[PDB]
Amino acid sequence: MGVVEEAHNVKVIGSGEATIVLGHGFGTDQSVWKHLVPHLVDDYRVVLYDNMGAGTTNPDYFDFDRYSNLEGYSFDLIAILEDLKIESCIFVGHSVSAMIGVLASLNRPDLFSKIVMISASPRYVNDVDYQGGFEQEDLNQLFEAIRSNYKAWCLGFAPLAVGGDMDSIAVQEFSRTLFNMRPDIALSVGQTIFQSDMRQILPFVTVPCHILQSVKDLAVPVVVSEYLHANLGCESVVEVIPSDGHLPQLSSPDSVIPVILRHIRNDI
Repeated sequence: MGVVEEAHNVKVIGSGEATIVLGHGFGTDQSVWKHLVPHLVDDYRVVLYDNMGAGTTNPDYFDFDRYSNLEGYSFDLIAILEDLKIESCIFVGHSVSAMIGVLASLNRPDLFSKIVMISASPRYVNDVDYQGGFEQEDLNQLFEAIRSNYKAWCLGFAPLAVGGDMDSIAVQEFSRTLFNMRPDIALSVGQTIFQSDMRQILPFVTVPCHILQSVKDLAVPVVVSEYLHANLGCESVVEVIPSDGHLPQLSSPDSVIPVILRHIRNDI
């Protein structure tokens, strides 16, 4: 394939035009979708890709200036869609990829028929009129642990993000992909994500959004899903899943995959 697609480990499964594009969150890669993809390929052409800076990507390609804001990732997404000649897709975005897809849709609404968000937030930091789940001091605390001992940080962070028991296979897999990131890139990307603020742009969104999350997610209070629904300019729906974890499609597929599929396959 072309350099852009190779650099993002792009996979295209199937032919035709009905197309779904799946974007992953911080610390993981396209493998996060391993329990969803089997249920899509009979009906849709499926496109997987990795975000620049994931451990599966070449660190020489990580441009710190380009990726200092989420727009860099949104332009990567649009580039891939253009290179593949995709004229319309359903975009499924996990965590930060939800907002990356939203930003892409503001520049190129024509490329997206709908967005399905899994574990999305427009803002992680609290203020006097907004609950995001983190005080700035909590985030200050986390930037420090990455610098001193990256391995320790990964082993402590993975259980909190994934939930469930700490020696579950899912926690181990995430700790592995998380540790595969170069520490300086993990820190830079972490800062960019946790300090982002997409709240102000939500009213400009026009592509319909399906807002899905676990009822227990350390990074996404349930009120965030309500905030998204109330402030997005587009038609939207919310479904909070009786699941635990920030990567619930990976760690609780039996309860989570059916929900995601219903929102992919059915329109508002």
